[PDB]
Amino acid sequence: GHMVNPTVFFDIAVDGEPLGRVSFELFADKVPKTAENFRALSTGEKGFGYKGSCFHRIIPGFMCQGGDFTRHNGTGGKSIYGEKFEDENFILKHTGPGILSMANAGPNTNGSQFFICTAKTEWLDGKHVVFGKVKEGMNIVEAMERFGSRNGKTSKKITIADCGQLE
Ligand SMILES: CC(C)[C@H](NC(=O)OC(C)(C)C)C(=O)N[C@H]1Cc2cccc(c2)OCCCCOC(=O)[C@@H]2CCCN(N2)C1=O
Repeated sequence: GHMVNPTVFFDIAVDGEPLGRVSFELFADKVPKTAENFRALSTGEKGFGYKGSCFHRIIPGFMCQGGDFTRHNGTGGKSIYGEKFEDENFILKHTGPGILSMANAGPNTNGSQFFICTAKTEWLDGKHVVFGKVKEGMNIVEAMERFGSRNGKTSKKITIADCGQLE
């Protein structure tokens, strides 16, 4: 039947203590290649992905950034496509808190790093591929956000203790 946009979850921990679950709708109907990358990295089904990785940069009033599961500091990560991959489209815009979007290092350099907006970030439109949104647990993102700082360093260790697909 109809392709249903996937739902994936992160179970977040703070210095190893459970915080809560954030779930995301992935817009596979608009950005299928970008949605599939994040989906597969969330289930771990290729043998690598987000489980155990950290949020390395959190700026209150802006965004939480994660997905560097290879170097844990924003210099690493990889997609499921054996190389960085193209900006699929910029159809979806950075409209407010909860938007899930790809981090990158230039045109057509998407890997595994992503960010969750905690504010409207419209100046990123046409530069970062929006591919999902928080579905449930925006309150957990708001709780994470409090452990960031102006320069992005986190004051507690924010990890994805578990992750996977709900639907
Ligand atoms: C994904 C890694 C590989 C990549 N590395 C990188 O490009 O490395 C160099 C510079 C080539 C060596 C990176 O992290 N890309 C950054 C670029 C950026 C964009 C917009 C503003 C930026 C930086 O900085 C200003 C504000 C700092 C806080 O906002 C942030 O950190 C942003 C928040 C959105 C996601 N976001 N990070 C990125 O897509």
